[PDB]
Amino acid sequence: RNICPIKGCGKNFFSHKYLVQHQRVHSDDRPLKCPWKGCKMTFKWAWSRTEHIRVHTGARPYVCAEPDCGQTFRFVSDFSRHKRKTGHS
DNA sequence: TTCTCTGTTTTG
DNA sequence: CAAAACAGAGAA
Ligand SMILES: [Zn+2]
Ligand SMILES: [Zn+2]
Ligand SMILES: [Zn+2]
Repeated sequence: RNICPIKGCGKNFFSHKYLVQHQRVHSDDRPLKCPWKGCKMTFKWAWSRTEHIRVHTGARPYVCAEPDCGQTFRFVSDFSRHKRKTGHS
């Protein structure tokens, strides 16, 4: 059940197909590029590029819906943290 | 505190 | 199913 053979990893995964995608963690290729002009950042994961672009645009797309909370967040993990701490949503 | 990562879940 | 997103971890 999908064990990574690489030395000092040995993680096990929910699926074989992820086990293969996971291998990009053990290579130094960074195939994704930031589209913002001049920025040299590169990525391995598409979500990482997505969140990163918000650093350029300044957006805060995560908007707490709890009545009268009004807080907003740039990064998904920070919105998750707020939910977990407050019980909002 | 801001932000990148990544294993898993959700969406289409 | 593949793509998009989430949730939590945690580097800096
Ligand atoms: Zn591995
Ligand atoms: Zn960039
Ligand atoms: Zn809230």
